[PDB]
Amino acid sequence: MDKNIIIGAMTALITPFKNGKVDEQSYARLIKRQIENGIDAVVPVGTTGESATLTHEEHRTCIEIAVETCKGTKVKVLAGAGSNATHEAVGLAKFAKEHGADGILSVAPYYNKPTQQGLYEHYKAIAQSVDIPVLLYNVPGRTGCEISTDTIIKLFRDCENIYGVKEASGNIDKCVDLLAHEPRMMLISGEDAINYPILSNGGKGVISVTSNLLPDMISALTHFALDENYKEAKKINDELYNINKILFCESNPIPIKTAMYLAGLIESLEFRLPLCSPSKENFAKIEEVMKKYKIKGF
Amino acid sequence: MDKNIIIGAMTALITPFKNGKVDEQSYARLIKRQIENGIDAVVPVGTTGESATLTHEEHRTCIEIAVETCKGTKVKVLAGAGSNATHEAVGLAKFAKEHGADGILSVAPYYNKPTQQGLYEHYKAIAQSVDIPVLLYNVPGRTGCEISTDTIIKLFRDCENIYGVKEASGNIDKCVDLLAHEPRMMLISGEDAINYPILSNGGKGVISVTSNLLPDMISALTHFALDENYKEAKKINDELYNINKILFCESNPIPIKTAMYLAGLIESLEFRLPLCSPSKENFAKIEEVMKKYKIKGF
Amino acid sequence: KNIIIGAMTALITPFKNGKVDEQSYARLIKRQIENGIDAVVPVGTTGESATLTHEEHRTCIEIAVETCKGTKVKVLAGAGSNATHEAVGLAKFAKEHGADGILSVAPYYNKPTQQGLYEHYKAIAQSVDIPVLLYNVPGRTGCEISTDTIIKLFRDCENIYGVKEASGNIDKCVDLLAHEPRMMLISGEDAINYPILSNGGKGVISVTSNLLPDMISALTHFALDENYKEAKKINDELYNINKILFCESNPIPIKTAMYLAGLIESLEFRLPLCSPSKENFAKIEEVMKKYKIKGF
Amino acid sequence: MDKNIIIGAMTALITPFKNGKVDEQSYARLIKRQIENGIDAVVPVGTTGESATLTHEEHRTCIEIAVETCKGTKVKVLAGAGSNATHEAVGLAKFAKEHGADGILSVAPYYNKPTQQGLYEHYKAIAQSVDIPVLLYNVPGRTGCEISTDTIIKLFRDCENIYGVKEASGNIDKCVDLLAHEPRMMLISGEDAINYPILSNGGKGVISVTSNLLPDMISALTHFALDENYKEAKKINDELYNINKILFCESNPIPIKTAMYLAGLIESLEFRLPLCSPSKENFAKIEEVMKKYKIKGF
Ligand SMILES: [Mg+2]
Repeated sequence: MDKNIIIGAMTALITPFKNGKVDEQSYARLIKRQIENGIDAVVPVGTTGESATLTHEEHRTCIEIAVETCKGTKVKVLAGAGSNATHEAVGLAKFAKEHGADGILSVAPYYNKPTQQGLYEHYKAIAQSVDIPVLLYNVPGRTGCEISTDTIIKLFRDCENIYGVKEASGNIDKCVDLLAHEPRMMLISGEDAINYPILSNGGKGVISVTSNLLPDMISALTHFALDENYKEAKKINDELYNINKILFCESNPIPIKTAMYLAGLIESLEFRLPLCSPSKENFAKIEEVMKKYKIKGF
Repeated sequence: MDKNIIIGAMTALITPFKNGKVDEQSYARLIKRQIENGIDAVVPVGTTGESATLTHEEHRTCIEIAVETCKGTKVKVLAGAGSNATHEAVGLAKFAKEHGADGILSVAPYYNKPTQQGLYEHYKAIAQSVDIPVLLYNVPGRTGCEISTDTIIKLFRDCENIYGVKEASGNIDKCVDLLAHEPRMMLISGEDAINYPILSNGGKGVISVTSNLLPDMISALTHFALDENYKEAKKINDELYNINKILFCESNPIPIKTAMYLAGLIESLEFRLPLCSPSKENFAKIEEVMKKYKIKGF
Repeated sequence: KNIIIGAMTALITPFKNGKVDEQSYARLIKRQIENGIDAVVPVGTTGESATLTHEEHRTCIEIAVETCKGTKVKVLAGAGSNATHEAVGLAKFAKEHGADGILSVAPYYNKPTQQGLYEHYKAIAQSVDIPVLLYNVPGRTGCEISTDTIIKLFRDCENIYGVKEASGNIDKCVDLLAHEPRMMLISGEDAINYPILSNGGKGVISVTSNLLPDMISALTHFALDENYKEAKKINDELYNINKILFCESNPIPIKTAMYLAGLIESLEFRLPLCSPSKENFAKIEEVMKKYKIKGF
Repeated sequence: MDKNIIIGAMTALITPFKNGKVDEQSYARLIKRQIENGIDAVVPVGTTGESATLTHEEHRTCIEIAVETCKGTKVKVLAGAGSNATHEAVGLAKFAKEHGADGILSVAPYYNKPTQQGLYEHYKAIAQSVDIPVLLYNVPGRTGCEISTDTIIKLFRDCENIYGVKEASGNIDKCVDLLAHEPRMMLISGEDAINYPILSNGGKGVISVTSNLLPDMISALTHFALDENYKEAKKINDELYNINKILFCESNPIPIKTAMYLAGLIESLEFRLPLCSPSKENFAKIEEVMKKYKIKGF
């Protein structure tokens, strides 16, 4: 077999805005900070990057910046490129490739609730359209559908490029199911609070929200775990629980961008509708939780 | 207060394909069939019409065909125009108006899970962009979010054009809450099996899947209920239960397009990925359930 | 069949110094009878069946039977268990104490399969000679009696005559009555009493009626007589109180309301139930002030 | 704080019937088989032991047999003693102590849905009634209520006897929460498929269904994990996934008793209503899954 893979400590990059546009210099600065704090790959325009409200041109711009910023380093770019329309997801995958992405993260179709057969055909079309690695992304709370274990495994076996899945499903039983039946895949944590449990069961990385704020801590947790230093990895996972939970007190990326702004890491607490600022109470909750953590500057 | 409204028996039109393109002649012929069977409005490019996978040029085509076909008739066009990006939902509402729609149906943002404040701001922007009726559309099983009762009522009260909500949420308690607190709105059933309970509680129409296949029966049900002939409305609702439920044995519009094909009302059983044909077992179930109903031809 | 339908009340069970307040219980039942109620349910969920002893179960059923004697009002006794042998025994017990019928909750905790639920209820129904109403409340039991199982039991067992549904699932109510219109669908969810009745439901077993018996009976009887406009008007007026009565697990809010209304002297439960939070206490307090609460 | 504890590999004992009565000779023989296969504690009359349908005399009989069978060995008896009525749960706790149990497993109140405050007072009264260890048992899918992390932690800290919780909630996030905020407690897996993830996060034992059939494999999994031999523990957990899942194809203990019968370990496949035999379909599925496993006799 021997598929090409992108694994390790990875970050679902927030997308900073200034005056309604992507702040490209801030975006670059944030990526450099991830690289300097032990991150192995970055994910431009994932859910956390507000992919839904960026234009396709902004999609390109963000991917190009990530690629340029990672040159001269080992850090890879796993570009968000996914859609609930298969023709669009295919086109997005090819564009990501054309724009220098090392691999793609492709979310399960949201809203239109395809069957498992439909999911198989969707991802097969996507994988056949490019020659770079493809990571599936299961997040049923947002999409309204679940890629089943059987479908994930069938895709992994049938399509050379498809090498694993980012799970954001709060279902450790499924994580056991996946790796028990197909130990060759890369299971990637899409849920910060349970990064350590997923890694300790043989998961091989994380695509993290929390790492935007605490890249050094997420990187350490991940690399301790990858080395079977489980006591060390669990210690950081336990320490991170409070922040990992508060970062979801309202829908991601509302709390993470709020945190980045509070920390002085971005200049404006600005979103695109229908996302908006958190409630005053949640703003204050996030602020208090942060005080317990050492937040790396630039 | 005296809002412009679009109510009564309405159909979420399927979109027929032929060789990967919208079958334009067939779409017109299906709409004419709805008109001739007592339907009060049609909804081009809703969920049932595969809005997700149609291009923006195709949305335009479908809306224009609906508008042309209903011209010279009492039938209104409530065009699907909705997005999880507020800038895009505004654009699409303006476009729908420009192509002659009488009103728009605007789905709650899917996938990105805005907060109630976000939803308020989203819909306020959409309502402010046009001068035609706007019906909200709540379908949490597909979007991952819920427009709360309070948000819906605030939108109804604050925004001239917003006149009610299509509820597809299996939640009769919420239907009670909505009409007990704001009896002036138009609550529309987006769930065929429970059309009668929604209407008998003061709901004022349906946006129906089943009516694609059985337009005369849905329109009769609806009109009886609006005339307070609950006995006759319930009789048809009970008779329709079997078909109403089998049309969701797989994600809509997979079963309804299967039925339309079986009835000889569309030429090709064809979807756009990630949607695809049903399993052999479900196909057979749909075929058998159909036998109990009289299906109108052209 | 032989049936018990109409407006019915899931009686709360008042405590004083950790004992069933037998005086109070009789008095509260009298108050239900005098406010248009068609039947009472001693020792249902609302009655804290879980924490009463078998002797107290007997006592409440006896007091209900006695208070309704000579009156039009029937007693549909709570008599259910997650052990079939015990549910059979409680059914016989209820009939012995002169109940007109029993309300029998789906087994909680042990999650029997549909085949198991059928055998459970078949065993009970074949054991006594009085009406049996199934009672489906998946949020509390961890299982659901499916439409197919409910219909099969109704068709197969002469004395099983319907189901109390507490499942927030109007689709299922349509399913049940479309496929088997002869059964008695009974609302176990006050906020949606009107939608269940308007689809051909034939009664309610109500929590709210403890506090507002006249309004719940009025609503029910208007709907049974097809005055939907008046039934809906009352269902709408009741929504706020109907919702606040579940702000914490029933019967915590209804006992709180009965206490605040001066209808019971003490706000006493049996553990593990206990008084509501301060925030919820106050909410209940304020919601009640929009309603006329009848005294004795 | 030096709490007394009962941890390690533990079995929720099935209760065999013969001619409608507890088969006492079979029960003793089944317990001896557990002891001889590396089990550290047995749980008579838990959920798996059909506590709901046993009479109180039968509870006494099962506890007495477990107690007697464990004499002369290190194996402990953690007796099921719980109820949804606090007065009865107190009574059962005392009765378990009197019949020689080393500790009690006490299920959250089912059916009546107590609030967090009610749960606190429930378990506080239970803990004050005896001087032996008390393990909480959270199983929301069966009880309709959840003991929150805050409540479990408050009980652990406030009540000398309460030493931990058996979690059967499919919620590894909550397992993280519990041990991150209160590392001194004994988190026990009540969900076989996820035994390894719970143990690798610092859980200290399992109360197992699967161990009825495969006590040596569950014992080895547990002891490898407790020694931080995570590779070896995970390997068994993976191997066991298929049997762990099929043992819940119908409500436990229906599949486990079916497996014991198929294995020749009990003489009849007998339940007390409302429990009953599995479908013929599921009977066959269980039989097929077992073929892959080595099963020890007596
Ligand atoms: Mg016109």
